[PDB]
Amino acid sequence: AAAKGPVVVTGAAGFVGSWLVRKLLRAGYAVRATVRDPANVGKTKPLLDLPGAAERLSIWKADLTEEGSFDDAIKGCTGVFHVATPMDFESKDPENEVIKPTVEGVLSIMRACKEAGTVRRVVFTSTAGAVNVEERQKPVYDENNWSDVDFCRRVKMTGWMYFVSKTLADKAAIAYAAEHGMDLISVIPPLVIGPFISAGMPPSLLTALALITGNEPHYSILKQVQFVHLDDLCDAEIFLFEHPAAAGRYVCSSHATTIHGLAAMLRERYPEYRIPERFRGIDDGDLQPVHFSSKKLLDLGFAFKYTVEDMYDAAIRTCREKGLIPL
Ligand SMILES: NC(=O)c1ccc[n+]([C@@H]2O[C@H](COP(=O)([O-])OP(=O)(O)OC[C@H]3O[C@@H](n4cnc5c(N)ncnc54)[C@H](OP(=O)(O)O)[C@@H]3O)[C@@H](O)[C@H]2O)c1
Repeated sequence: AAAKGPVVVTGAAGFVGSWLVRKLLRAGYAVRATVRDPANVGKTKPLLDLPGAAERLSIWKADLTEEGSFDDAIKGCTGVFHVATPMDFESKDPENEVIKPTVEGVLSIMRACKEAGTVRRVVFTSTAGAVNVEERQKPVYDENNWSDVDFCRRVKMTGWMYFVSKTLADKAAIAYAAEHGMDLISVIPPLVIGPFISAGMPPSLLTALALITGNEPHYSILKQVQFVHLDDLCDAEIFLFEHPAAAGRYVCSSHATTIHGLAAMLRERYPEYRIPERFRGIDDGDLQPVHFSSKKLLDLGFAFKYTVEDMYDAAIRTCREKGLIPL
């Protein structure tokens, strides 16, 4: 059996990327994993240790701020999964140090894909922050809703530079694709929870586990939150790449709840962990869930495998093997 056309995974050393490499290898693909520094044995070793990596995984050096650095890796590939994004949201010129670099990085990826000629489809990983960051929160969001970038630059909530970065990059990738007749899929995941291979806690699990720990600054994120299992997300990205009828934006969210609802589930499911009853910065009002509809993805025939219980069972375990207390 011949390896499925070589596909690139950008940011392969990361939380989402590394697991996507695992799943693409398992599905019979030759995977070209790109990282900013393949000489960093620490970050590269987990990838090379993956099942099937010896035969079908290769590591490539590339940087989103370095025009053309992805040309060699993409050349000859049938698909590109763009998961990398700049994550340094603590600068003093976010427009020029985060926003523009994020949009120029995605556009340069698209250019390299066009030049290659061999790429039939690009799968861009967006974020829920490109959908529902507006002044008036709606009860249901789908792939047709777009964050209000003007609103973000006005009130500058926590993480505003990231919402505008991804929202503008998402819009720019689509516009470039349509202008040059390219096949682009944009996948919108909420907070992603699941196993990780890095020795450090993924930033999404710091939020997900903020109730078990005492990570109070993350409480506002859990106020009205949506979840997806990392495995479901990666499987959906492979599904959407292989389905000939797939096109456009897709929401990949399997669970919506509130901080109060999440506290209850962890209370009944983990008596071993002390779950508070009240959370600073969050009143005792009426909180209803905000739903991210994945109808478009499910209509194509995709099905989620994991529940929110599966997610937290997997996160607590991997973390328990290091960065969190067993309490
Ligand atoms: N995890 C979630 O909950 C979540 C939710 C919604 C959307 N997403 C999106 O999923 C994608 C993955 O994020 P993540 O959770 O996996 O964070 P992450 O663990 O930090 O991985 C992201 C990758 O981006 C790479 N990167 C940053 N700047 C780069 C550059 N100039 N050139 C090449 N690579 C660069 C990082 O490599 P280095 O080690 O060299 O910095 C890093 O491996 C992002 O696009 C994110 O917006 C994630």
